[PDB]
Amino acid sequence: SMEQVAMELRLTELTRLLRSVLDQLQDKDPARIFAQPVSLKEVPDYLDHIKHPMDFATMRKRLEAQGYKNLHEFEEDFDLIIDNCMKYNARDTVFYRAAVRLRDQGGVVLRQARREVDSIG
Repeated sequence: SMEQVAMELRLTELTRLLRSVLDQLQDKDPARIFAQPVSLKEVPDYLDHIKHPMDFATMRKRLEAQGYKNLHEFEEDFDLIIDNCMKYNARDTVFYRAAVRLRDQGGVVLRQARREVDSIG
């Protein structure tokens, strides 16, 4: 149908906007601490601590399969990156500190993205 196409164009445009959002969030992680999944070869107990791992490469695969229906689902994944880190790692660690700075800096980007998603519809 023509509606299904219209729908698919909106999703495609949401994916376009979310791709730009993802690039902006990932620039706030210049150390690349959150770039890839925590290695289960290197942290073999990880899944005993963290039940839903997440990282920027994993978000990117979901994004490119247009697997985010709305900004809320995208934010959920970004929040997992931060929140998982802040639980697994202690406060005095470069990892925890990196998460705090990504959260703080990402806030600005996410604030505008929400306005843009509501605005463009």
